[PDB]
Amino acid sequence: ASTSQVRQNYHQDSEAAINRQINLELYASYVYLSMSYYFDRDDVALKNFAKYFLHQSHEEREHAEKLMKLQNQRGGRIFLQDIKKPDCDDWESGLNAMECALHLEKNVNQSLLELHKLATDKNDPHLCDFIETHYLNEQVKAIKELGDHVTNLRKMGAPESGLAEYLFDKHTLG
Amino acid sequence: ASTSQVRQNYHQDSEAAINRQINLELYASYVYLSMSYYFDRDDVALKNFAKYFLHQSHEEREHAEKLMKLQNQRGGRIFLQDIKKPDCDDWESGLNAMECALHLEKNVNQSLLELHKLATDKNDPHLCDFIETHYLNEQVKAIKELGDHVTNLRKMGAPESGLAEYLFDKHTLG
Amino acid sequence: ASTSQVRQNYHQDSEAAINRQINLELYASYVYLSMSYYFDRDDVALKNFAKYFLHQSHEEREHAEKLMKLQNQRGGRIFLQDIKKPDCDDWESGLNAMECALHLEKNVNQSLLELHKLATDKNDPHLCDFIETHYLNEQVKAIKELGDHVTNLRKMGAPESGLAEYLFDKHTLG
Amino acid sequence: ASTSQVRQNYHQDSEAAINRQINLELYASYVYLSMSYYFDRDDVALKNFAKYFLHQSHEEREHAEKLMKLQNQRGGRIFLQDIKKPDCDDWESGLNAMECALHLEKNVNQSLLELHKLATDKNDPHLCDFIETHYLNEQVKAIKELGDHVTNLRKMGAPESGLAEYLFDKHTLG
Amino acid sequence: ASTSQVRQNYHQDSEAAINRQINLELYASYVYLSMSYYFDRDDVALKNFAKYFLHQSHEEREHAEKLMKLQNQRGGRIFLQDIKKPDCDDWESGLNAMECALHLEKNVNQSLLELHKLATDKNDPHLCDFIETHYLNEQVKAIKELGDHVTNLRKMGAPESGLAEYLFDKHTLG
Amino acid sequence: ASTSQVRQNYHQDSEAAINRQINLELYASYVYLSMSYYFDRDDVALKNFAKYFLHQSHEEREHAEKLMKLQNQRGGRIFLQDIKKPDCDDWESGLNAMECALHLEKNVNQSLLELHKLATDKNDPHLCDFIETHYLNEQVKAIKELGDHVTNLRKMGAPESGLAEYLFDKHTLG
Ligand SMILES: [Cl-]
Ligand SMILES: [Cl-]
Ligand SMILES: [Cl-]
Ligand SMILES: [Cl-]
Ligand SMILES: [Cl-]
Ligand SMILES: [Cl-]
Ligand SMILES: [Cl-]
Ligand SMILES: [Cl-]
Ligand SMILES: [Cl-]
Ligand SMILES: [Cl-]
Ligand SMILES: [Cl-]
Ligand SMILES: [Cl-]
Ligand SMILES: [Cl-]
Ligand SMILES: [Cl-]
Ligand SMILES: [Cl-]
Ligand SMILES: [Cl-]
Ligand SMILES: [Cl-]
Ligand SMILES: [Cl-]
Ligand SMILES: [Cl-]
Ligand SMILES: [Cl-]
Ligand SMILES: [Cl-]
Ligand SMILES: [Cl-]
Ligand SMILES: [Cl-]
Ligand SMILES: [Cl-]
Ligand SMILES: [Cl-]
Ligand SMILES: [Cl-]
Ligand SMILES: [Mg+2]
Ligand SMILES: [Mg+2]
Ligand SMILES: [Mg+2]
Ligand SMILES: [Mg+2]
Ligand SMILES: [Mg+2]
Ligand SMILES: [Mg+2]
Ligand SMILES: [Mg+2]
Ligand SMILES: [Mg+2]
Ligand SMILES: [Mg+2]
Ligand SMILES: [Mg+2]
Ligand SMILES: [Mg+2]
Ligand SMILES: [Mg+2]
Ligand SMILES: [Mg+2]
Ligand SMILES: [Mg+2]
Ligand SMILES: [Mg+2]
Ligand SMILES: [Mg+2]
Ligand SMILES: [Mg+2]
Ligand SMILES: [Mg+2]
Ligand SMILES: [Mg+2]
Ligand SMILES: [Mg+2]
Ligand SMILES: [Mg+2]
Ligand SMILES: [Mg+2]
Ligand SMILES: [Mg+2]
Ligand SMILES: [Mg+2]
Ligand SMILES: [Mg+2]
Ligand SMILES: [Mg+2]
Ligand SMILES: [Mg+2]
Ligand SMILES: [Mg+2]
Ligand SMILES: [Mg+2]
Ligand SMILES: [Mg+2]
Ligand SMILES: [Mg+2]
Ligand SMILES: [Mg+2]
Repeated sequence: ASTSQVRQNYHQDSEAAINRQINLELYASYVYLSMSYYFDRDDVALKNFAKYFLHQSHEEREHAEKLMKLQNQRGGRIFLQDIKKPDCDDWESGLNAMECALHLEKNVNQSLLELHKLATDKNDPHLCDFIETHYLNEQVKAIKELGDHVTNLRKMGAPESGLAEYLFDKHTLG
Repeated sequence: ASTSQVRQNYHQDSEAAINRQINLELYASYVYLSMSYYFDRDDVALKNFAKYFLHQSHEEREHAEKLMKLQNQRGGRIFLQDIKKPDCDDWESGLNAMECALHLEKNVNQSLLELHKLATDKNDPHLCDFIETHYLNEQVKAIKELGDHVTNLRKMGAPESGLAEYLFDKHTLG
Repeated sequence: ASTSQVRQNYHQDSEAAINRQINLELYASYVYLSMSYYFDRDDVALKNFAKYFLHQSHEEREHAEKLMKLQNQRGGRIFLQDIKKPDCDDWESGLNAMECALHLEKNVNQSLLELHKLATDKNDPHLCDFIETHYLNEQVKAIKELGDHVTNLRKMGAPESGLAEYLFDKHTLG
Repeated sequence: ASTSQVRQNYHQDSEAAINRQINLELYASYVYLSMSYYFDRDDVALKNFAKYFLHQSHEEREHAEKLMKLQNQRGGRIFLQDIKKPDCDDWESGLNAMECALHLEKNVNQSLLELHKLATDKNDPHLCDFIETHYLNEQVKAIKELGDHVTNLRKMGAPESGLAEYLFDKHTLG
Repeated sequence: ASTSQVRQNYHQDSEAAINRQINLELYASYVYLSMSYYFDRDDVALKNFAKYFLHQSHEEREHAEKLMKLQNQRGGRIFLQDIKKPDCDDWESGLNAMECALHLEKNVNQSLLELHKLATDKNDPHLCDFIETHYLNEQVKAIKELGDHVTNLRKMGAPESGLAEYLFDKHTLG
Repeated sequence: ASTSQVRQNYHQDSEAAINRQINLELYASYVYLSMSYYFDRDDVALKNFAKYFLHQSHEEREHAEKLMKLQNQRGGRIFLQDIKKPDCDDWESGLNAMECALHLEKNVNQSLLELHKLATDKNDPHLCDFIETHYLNEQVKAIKELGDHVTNLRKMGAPESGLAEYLFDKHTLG
């Protein structure tokens, strides 16, 4: 019930929005962890899909940690919620997982754009800069990469061609 | 509704128990992540407590990943649940966090001992060996380290002595 | 008709079971040798299938040698039998050979699990540890690898697609 | 009269059995120290027998230290007893010392097997794993090495041939 | 029931004779494996006899593999038979094992000389050259080495002198 | 019942006194081993006290070995007795252990001074030189070091200040 000695120009609504973004980044980490181990199943067996999604999982945990750092740097207080189990699930094919990841990354981007419009509305240029520097271009690049992956799997003949997914695994994700 | 081609001597109850252990390891990862960022607050400011618990968080994620690998190696199917928010919370002091971590690691050890007694009861020597090789001695060492930490903080005069926690941070956790 | 000076807690039934396992490992070495040279035929011509199975042959001979060492370390006496010619034979395709190897490795694993249950029943913890340390996880990994191989050959369109087997040879077994 | 904060699944009988094993390892260290200096006498003068047994003495002290570490890791309390003087004594010849060492190592192994059966009976898989990992195979190898040494000294013509013991000293123990 | 596209000047009788030689080389590999582990027994304990025969075992497996390669290079088809258990057995002494190996290598040489006389009779100069280049001088050197070993063990006083076998182990086979 | 060929100017009383000193050095080794593992307890947890006393334990074993060497060099015969369990025990605090070690090292020094006065009385200048060269200054330095340690722990506020013992552990014994 006392103010942080560091807190300055950091609105309560921005603090709460950062806590929601921390949960979403941890959720995205968990989705990619689930997708990774789907491709490690003996009846799927696409090792470079598995490595690609595990690396994406580890990168989302780093995104979450940087937002936790941000909350403390500005004198807000971290508030954690349960990390929901992955809600795309029933992964089906390399193409379907890539399509789920594209939808996930577009939903994360929309959250970040809402967060930026809140920080704009509260005239918080430090938070705006943080989001722009560390999150917005990384999301645009992630979305473009996943779109490229979905396109090549479609053009190659996935998901009906198991040869398509096999060769994509070796040539793009190797 | 068809059996994995790799599955052999892997009981349904063992499969389900491994899924419960995966959740518990992810929960422990989340507890240590929360504890880490408590010590990064500007009104706590113990950077080596923060680094120690972040490293412990990263090690629990690795424990979880190895159990997910184990589930696929044996032809079981991973089933994920929500990762609950940390339930010790209200961290208070370096001593209180160390005491919460000791209780967490003893609860994880009791889960692993129950898992080993199930694998014994189902005559699954591969699973017994996996638990013994990768988990049981790591838990005994973690518990002994946390006990040692709690003892030194108590003897030094924590939690009343902020000088105790400061000097422990520099000398033990540096 | 006199006891070994080293023998201690080594039951006659365990001694005989180790001799049976030595034969089985030499049999598995011979199966993989036969499979290797099938892929070196001019009308098959898949050089990385041939190298993969030759390496597996050499690893089974090492498994057999380590059990012969074990028999002498415990003061048992090696008893050798004929090494039967390979009984899957008529190798047909890369997929069929991989399926034969998966069945072989599951039969070896079942032998090892029976051996472990005998050593358990005779309270021989050294033999139990030997089997767990040197054999059980190597069998789980071999079975998982062969399952993954069978899955990718099926998904790629083998055995009807000779292009599938050719490209698997280059990308997975290269 | 209060429980260790680390203690979990560690039976009082296991604690006491570990204390007895600590004494036995220190006793074995003392036997090999005595045997070492017998071979350094001017009327024995077999320098590589002396070095071999001194190294064995140093290895038994390390075994004892690791059990003392184990007792503290599990939250038991070390209880020390007198280390008895060596009870084979009157060393006589290189062959007789090797035969005394073989009997010592078989008695230590029987102690360890009793300790493992107690840990099994109390469902202590961590202690079972500790004994299997650090002690049982080291005892099997020690016993096999000593048997081999006794055999070669016998076949060479010891203890009547002082030339046998001299040449064994140079070629096997050099 | 169709001819290999590579087959040229390769008589059916030569093909069958190569298959018989493959079995004999695998048999010789198995004899030397059995002899190796006899010298690893605790009541024999001649480690350099054991290493010498294990290396000879590994060299006979290589001989067998090269004949399997030869069969495919010429467009013949490998036909495998059971590998008989060793038929000298009851190894007795280093001298007796060396005498068994000398007899084995003379029987292998007589097989190879019969194979060369068949290839001569069918005017197959490639097969004649293969046998001469890769097998005949290696057999003459093996036989001469084993004769030299038998001579030195006899002259030293084996098998009655266990000191002879011990010192041969160190000086010739070290 | 025959004299050593090397023995010269080595009185029976000196021989017996060296045997008593060997026991005392082994006793001192055992005291420091016990003290070491007291500081490794989870409810003590002073790792550099534990390392300091373990090193002191290892140095006393070396002292004992050098006296065993001395006994053989002079043609005396080693006579071993039981190594008594540590008789200070109930270690209490870093200060109390340091005070016990100071008393132990003063008792060892008094034994060595008695041994030197016996060697003087028997006109054994080699034994006098041995004691002076290898033992007397090492004892004076050990006693001075332990006194310095006791003084600093007292001045720092031990044993009531657990912070004193903690910081001494880091700064003096690190
Ligand atoms: Cl304000
Ligand atoms: Cl909030
Ligand atoms: Cl929640
Ligand atoms: Cl860019
Ligand atoms: Cl079943
Ligand atoms: Cl489940
Ligand atoms: Cl859930
Ligand atoms: Cl450890
Ligand atoms: Cl300080
Ligand atoms: Cl018996
Ligand atoms: Cl048998
Ligand atoms: Cl047979
Ligand atoms: Cl693994
Ligand atoms: Cl209890
Ligand atoms: Cl006790
Ligand atoms: Cl006692
Ligand atoms: Cl071994
Ligand atoms: Cl030499
Ligand atoms: Cl023709
Ligand atoms: Cl044939
Ligand atoms: Cl046959
Ligand atoms: Cl030549
Ligand atoms: Cl005299
Ligand atoms: Cl005496
Ligand atoms: Cl006594
Ligand atoms: Cl000095
Ligand atoms: Mg949300
Ligand atoms: Mg990414
Ligand atoms: Mg992200
Ligand atoms: Mg839900
Ligand atoms: Mg930028
Ligand atoms: Mg749970
Ligand atoms: Mg940890
Ligand atoms: Mg864990
Ligand atoms: Mg809740
Ligand atoms: Mg077990
Ligand atoms: Mg281990
Ligand atoms: Mg069989
Ligand atoms: Mg293999
Ligand atoms: Mg095998
Ligand atoms: Mg048959
Ligand atoms: Mg292992
Ligand atoms: Mg005892
Ligand atoms: Mg040893
Ligand atoms: Mg020992
Ligand atoms: Mg007595
Ligand atoms: Mg081991
Ligand atoms: Mg034949
Ligand atoms: Mg050869
Ligand atoms: Mg040959
Ligand atoms: Mg037969
Ligand atoms: Mg030539
Ligand atoms: Mg005394
Ligand atoms: Mg000292
Ligand atoms: Mg001393
Ligand atoms: Mg007493
Ligand atoms: Mg003087
Ligand atoms: Mg001096």
